[PDB]
Amino acid sequence: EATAAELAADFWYRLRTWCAEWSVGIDHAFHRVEPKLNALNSSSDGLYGEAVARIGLRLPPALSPEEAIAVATSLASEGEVTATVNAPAFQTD
Amino acid sequence: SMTTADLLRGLVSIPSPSGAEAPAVEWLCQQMAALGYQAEPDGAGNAVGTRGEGPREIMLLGHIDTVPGEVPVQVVDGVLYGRGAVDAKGPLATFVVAGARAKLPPGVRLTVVGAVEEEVMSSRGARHLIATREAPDAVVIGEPSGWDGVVLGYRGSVALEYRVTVPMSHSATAAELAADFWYRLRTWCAEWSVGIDHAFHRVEPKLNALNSSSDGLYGEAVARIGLRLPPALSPEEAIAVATSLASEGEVTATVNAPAFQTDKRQPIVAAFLAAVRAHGGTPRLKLKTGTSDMNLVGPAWGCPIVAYGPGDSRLDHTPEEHVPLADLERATAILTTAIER
Amino acid sequence: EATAAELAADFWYRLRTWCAEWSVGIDHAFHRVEPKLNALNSSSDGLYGEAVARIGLRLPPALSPEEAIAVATSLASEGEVTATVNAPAFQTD
Amino acid sequence: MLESISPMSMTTADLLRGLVSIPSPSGAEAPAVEWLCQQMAALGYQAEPDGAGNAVGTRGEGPREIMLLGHIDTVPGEVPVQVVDGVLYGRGAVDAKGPLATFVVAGARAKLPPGVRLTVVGAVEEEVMSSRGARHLIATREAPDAVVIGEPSGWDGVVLGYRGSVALEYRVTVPMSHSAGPEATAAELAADFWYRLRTWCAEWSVGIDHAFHRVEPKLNALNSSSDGLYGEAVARIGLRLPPALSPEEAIAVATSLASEGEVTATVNAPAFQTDKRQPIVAAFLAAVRAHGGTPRLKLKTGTSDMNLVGPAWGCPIVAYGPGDSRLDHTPEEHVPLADLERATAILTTAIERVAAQIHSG
Amino acid sequence: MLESISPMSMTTADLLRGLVSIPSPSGAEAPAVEWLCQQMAALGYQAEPDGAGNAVGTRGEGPREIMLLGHIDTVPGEVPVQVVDGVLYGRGAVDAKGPLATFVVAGARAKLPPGVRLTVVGAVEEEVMSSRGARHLIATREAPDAVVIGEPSGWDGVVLGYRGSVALEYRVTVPMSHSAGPEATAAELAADFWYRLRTWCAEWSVGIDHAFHRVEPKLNALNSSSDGLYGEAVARIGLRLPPALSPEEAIAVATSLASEGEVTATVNAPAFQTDKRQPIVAAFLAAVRAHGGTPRLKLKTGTSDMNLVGPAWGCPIVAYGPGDSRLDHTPEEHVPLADLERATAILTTAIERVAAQIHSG
Amino acid sequence: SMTTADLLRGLVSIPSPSGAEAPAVEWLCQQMAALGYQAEPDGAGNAVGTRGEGPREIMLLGHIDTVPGEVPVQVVDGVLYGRGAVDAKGPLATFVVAGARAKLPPGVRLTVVGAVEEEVMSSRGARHLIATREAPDAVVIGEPSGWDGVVLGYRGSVALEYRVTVPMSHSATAAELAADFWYRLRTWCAEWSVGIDHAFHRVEPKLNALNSSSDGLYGEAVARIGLRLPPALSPEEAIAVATSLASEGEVTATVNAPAFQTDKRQPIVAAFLAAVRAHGGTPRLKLKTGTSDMNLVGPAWGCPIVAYGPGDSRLDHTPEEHVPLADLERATAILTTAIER
Amino acid sequence: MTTADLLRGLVSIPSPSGAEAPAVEWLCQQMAALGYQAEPDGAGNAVGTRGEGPREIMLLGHIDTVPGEVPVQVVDGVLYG
Ligand SMILES: [Cl-]
Ligand SMILES: [Cl-]
Repeated sequence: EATAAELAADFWYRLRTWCAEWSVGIDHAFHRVEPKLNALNSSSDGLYGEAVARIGLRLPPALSPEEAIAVATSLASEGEVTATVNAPAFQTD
Repeated sequence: SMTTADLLRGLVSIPSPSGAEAPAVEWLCQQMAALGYQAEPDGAGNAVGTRGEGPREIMLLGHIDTVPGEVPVQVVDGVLYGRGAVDAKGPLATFVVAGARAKLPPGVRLTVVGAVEEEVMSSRGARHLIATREAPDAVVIGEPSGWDGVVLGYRGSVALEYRVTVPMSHSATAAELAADFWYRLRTWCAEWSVGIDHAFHRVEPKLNALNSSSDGLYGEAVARIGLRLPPALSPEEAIAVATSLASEGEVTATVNAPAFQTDKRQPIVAAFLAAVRAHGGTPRLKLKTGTSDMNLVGPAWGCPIVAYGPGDSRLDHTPEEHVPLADLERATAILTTAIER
Repeated sequence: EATAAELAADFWYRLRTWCAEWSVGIDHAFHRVEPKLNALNSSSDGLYGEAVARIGLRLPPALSPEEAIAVATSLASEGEVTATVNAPAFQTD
Repeated sequence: MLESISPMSMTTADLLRGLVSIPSPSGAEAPAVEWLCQQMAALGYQAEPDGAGNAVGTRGEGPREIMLLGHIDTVPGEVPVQVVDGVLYGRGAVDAKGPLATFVVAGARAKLPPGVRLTVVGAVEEEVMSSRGARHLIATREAPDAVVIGEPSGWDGVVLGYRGSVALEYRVTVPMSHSAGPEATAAELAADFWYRLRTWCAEWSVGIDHAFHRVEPKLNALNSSSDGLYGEAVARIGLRLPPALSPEEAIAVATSLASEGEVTATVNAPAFQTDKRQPIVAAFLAAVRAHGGTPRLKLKTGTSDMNLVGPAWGCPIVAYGPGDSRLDHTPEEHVPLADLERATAILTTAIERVAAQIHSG
Repeated sequence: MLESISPMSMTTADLLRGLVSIPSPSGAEAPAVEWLCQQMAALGYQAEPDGAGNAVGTRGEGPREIMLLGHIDTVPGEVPVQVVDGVLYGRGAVDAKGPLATFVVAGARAKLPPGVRLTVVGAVEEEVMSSRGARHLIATREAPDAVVIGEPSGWDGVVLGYRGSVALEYRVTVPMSHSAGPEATAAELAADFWYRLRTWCAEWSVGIDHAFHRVEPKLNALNSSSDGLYGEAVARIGLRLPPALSPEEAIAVATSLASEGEVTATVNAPAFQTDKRQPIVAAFLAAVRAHGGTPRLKLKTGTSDMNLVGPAWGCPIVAYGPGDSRLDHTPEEHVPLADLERATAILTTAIERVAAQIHSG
Repeated sequence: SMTTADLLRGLVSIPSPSGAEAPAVEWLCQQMAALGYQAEPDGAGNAVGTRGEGPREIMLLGHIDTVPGEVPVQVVDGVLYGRGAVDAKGPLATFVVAGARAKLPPGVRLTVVGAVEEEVMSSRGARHLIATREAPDAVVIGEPSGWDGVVLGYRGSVALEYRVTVPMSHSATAAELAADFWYRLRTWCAEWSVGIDHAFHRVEPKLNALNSSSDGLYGEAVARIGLRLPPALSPEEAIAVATSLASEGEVTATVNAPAFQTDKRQPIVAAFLAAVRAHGGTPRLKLKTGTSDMNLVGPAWGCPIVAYGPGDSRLDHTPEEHVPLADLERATAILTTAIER
Repeated sequence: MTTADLLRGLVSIPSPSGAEAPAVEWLCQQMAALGYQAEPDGAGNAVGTRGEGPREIMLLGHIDTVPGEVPVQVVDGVLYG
């Protein structure tokens, strides 16, 4: 974790692992939380290295769009997390 | 006569990132010409000035190029800031001054080289010396050992490039594949190097850049990886491993050099130790994490070789790279005592 | 002290020579090591000259990709050799 | 206008230091020209810029003329002007303000016989441009009776002329295929032409220690491309020719060396040479020896005004000037102070020696 | 091997249709060569590929030989082979399978006198490559006594040779400035060289309706760049020369037209021409008129095998073949069926006429 | 003999976006050669085939290029889909068939042109005709007028490019400046054209692309704008206006052509009206929103000129561009009746 | 369906390395008519399968070619492409 790219990758690895641990024992894919690394980019200007990861989450009703962010946030010990809540899960009774 | 400190800021004030060394080289040669060296740039653009007369040659091989980034050149209470203050204009300036200060026997000529492109993978500055020059009797590499430090070696270097393509339709993203390749490579190296004391003996991969892009119909991703090798793991071996973890993508590899180390009980080592010790220092022999042109000219020439210079190597490539001005004066005098013996 | 195109042509000669020396007497190409200079391009911007050679190395069983690459890397004097492995030779009894 | 000074007073080192101080890359020689014209006027010349802005200063009188043809322009950039350990650093110190300074001083020192003029020229636009200076002289002046070109020959060297130059282009087109055998691709074919031609040049000039009497090739550019059906390749090669190898000869070898490709050729410079036995050469050989030197007859490789006024006027011609030509266009271009004054003494005698030949008639 | 057929039976249109059907861009002529060798064997030739894979078919017997030198390769691409309104469309119909087909048929129809051989060659790699075909013939065969080159001259045209070619490069370097007057920039200078040279060529060849007796220039490339200190420009120009204007003449004009720039020059092709009074020309002029045509003496502009075997063998040589050469390398390359058979009849007589000259000796 | 419909799908099946017309042109010429035209491409790559004999010439000027986008070539119940089905391979195919079908007097030659680059701003296909050909006695432009429509004119065209730079530090973004320029331009045109009935008489700006980028130390933004001009507003006038709204940025302008219109009572119009009317149609005279090569060859040549062809112009450049196959047969016969008269 | 016919259609769709989708599409369309379950995989590989069971026989070829197009035509028994 000496470069910006290494930290973003590490956030992704740890996020992917967390989701999988949570989703264990679950029958169907639509009941699991699935992370998707859409993009991963990095840069440098000689003084600072920067990196940014684009990670999508598909959420079942068992995990809220608020509990998801907080979990993601706590994983960012060095990085920073911003999130776009497109929609929470809906489930007809 | 000019001190190493007045020489250093002048050189540090002239930006010379890899590829753009010409004005720095140009200026350095006239500083060498004014000081009495027969000095011009060579065929590759290296700054070259040579002393003395005869068939026996000591070479002070430093490098004039730096990594990018603007570090404001200033003095703050005897501390000089600037890109290259430590890596490696400090040692290079020390070479220019101590190289002229010392007195030589007849038949013994001294040569100062401010090589180009040491910081990048080409190392073509040093490679031009290997191609166009006779092997000297001894070499001093211009890297920051500390005024009371003697560097006997550096790790090898191999640059790796992973590229993967995925269609922009349906079924792992380019980013995911590239990241997992890094995960595999990072894990292999960590499991290999587990519990090893110092960086010199570990194999350490470096993810310098990972960038995914959308071609249009394809998803693309590239990963720029630097790999630092211990003596036990050759460039050849490390590439074979890297190749075996490619899976869906391809790995492109470029060898810099294997690891290199100077044997601890060499006469050239004793000369520097004495120069350190007799000048009231407590020398610590060091082996460094990064690489050097030592790793090329070493196996090429085979003459007695060490790395010495003012500066703390931990400040290499940092936004506020700096060296105490006091360290410059001592390093110049110590190198001189070392040179004589 | 001479040109980039000359230095690149110097590399090709070395490699071509080495492969040819290795392959003497061998009747079948499959058991030969043969290089192919797919491209050789030089340029000049007024500041620096540059030359790039693109070469395909065909490998017999008796010569591993690792060894060939090691050889190619050692042949380059001042240039920079970059290598990518497809696969080693493969045959069925 | 400055007061008349002694031609003996001002040394060449003194004049060169002032001259090397003023920036004068090609096209921007005006301040340098003005300054030098003033200096020459002070030394007994009648000095004034001509039509093309060339610095021109004349001495003597009569229907015979010795022209000393130098150039005042340089490549751009400033070599930090400094004098250290008897060596003068500066842009144009060797190419070619050193030889020009020597021209000015030696020309004012030289004893002239009656009926002999002496014209010293600091031409413009020779270095980066198409020599507007010399071409203007040809178009506006009568051919002088003798010409000394201001180029570095070394103080103990005399240049009799220049090697011929030939630009070669080898081109080849071959159908694409999967093969990896020899000569499978156009690039391989272009590369091998280089090798076999490079080999021939070495064969031709074996054991010749006189480099200017050798044919030396150069691969300036090699390129290749493909359209998926055919592959093409082009090798651009320069050939520097000794006097005993004419272009059409060398062009015939290259043509014969190519089978699958076609070679085209441009002759950049026909070879040119003043013969060793000629009076002007006798004068300079005598002049060098008269001042304690072992003279070397040589040829220039690079082009100069000698390539123009030579074929134009056809008069006897040599190139002379202090300095090491290998230092031409270099970041630390320099010349030893001793060589300047030594070359000045030699040229002084040589001008007298040539004027003596001319006056005897 | 097919059964022997009548040389009169197979028409040139028939043979050409089959020949134009088979793809044969340079380098890939093998299936075309094999096919044609079979066809020629059926027509009374002894036909077989030579060392370079050239299609070669021979007739007659004796120490004298008339070679009909055509090429079987083409530029790549398929012109949709179709016959509409008495016009045959196809790749190589004009360049140069039409002339090659005419060679095969007329050669088998021609009455030969004793002591005369007749060799018909479908050479390879002429179109896109460096003519491995013809160069192989030169290296392996004796110079024949007469050569007819298979290139389109038109049925009522006869080609005596080709125009000379000169590649010019004008280069100029000027210091940067703020001015906007005339000739302020290198590009303007390069452009104006083009105008003044283009003007001269028009001046030289005023009123000349024989285009191949004119000097016609071409600006193939013009480029410019700058480093902030100097601007540079280069104009690359091709000059196609009439017989009365040698390269060195034209090169002297261009050189004289340039002042601030320098012109270099490559002679791509020396001009070449069989004289109008020569026996082989007399034969073809007679042959055309004998079959109701008004023959035109002309020169080829583009290069061909005539550029090689001509200077090599030095024997009397013409180029003849049906088809409009302006259609060479065109997406709808075509030739009228009438012209094919008309040219076949004419060449039949011409071969007889040349053989008659040769036999008379 | 081949119908226009069998000709159309073959042409539509061969993609020919602007710049890539060669295979389409190549194929079209052999279709013209098979049909009996003396046909080859010209110096600019236009597909050219000419009929008849003599010094009098009618030109059927269509274009073979299309806008990009893959429209699946298929027939769905007598409806042909495909890029160029309407704009403008339909009219071009109609030209090829009706152009051969008609019978001409002696001294009258007919010429069919499938020009390149009509869709883009260069219009160099038509420009090559203006440069290398004598003016014909009449011209029919190959654009979709509808089988019972006669287009007398098109709007002019000027392309505009706005570029603005802003430092990536402190003080409006490049995007904001570019957007406000568009706002100004859009408002000026809307206030000018207020309450005007038809598109032909309005001035309408078109924001085809706006893209902001970060150089590194500068913020950058570019706006690609097409501008469609009525007769009342010349390209010259419209550029002066565009220039006056630039403010902090610069506007780069490229003129295609001014607006053009054929006078309603022309004999060439009557010929087509009759051809429409006599073939049981109710003709509506149209003036179109877009532009055409008519706008170039019109003012250049000055001969009687109209635009005619099958297809609804509203489907131009659409993802499912299509034309009823029934429309093709009528348009061919109508053009023929028109051609004769 | 004949092999020469399928190939005649197959060689009419340009598929240089990296631009294979059109040919891949068309081929998947054709294999279904022959009994395969056809579908481009996650990489774009045209994949046709038929039957089922523990075992599998893979016919592994490639759809991509080198660039440079040979005008497609059949002459004297030979197919060019
Ligand atoms: Cl350890
Ligand atoms: Cl209205």
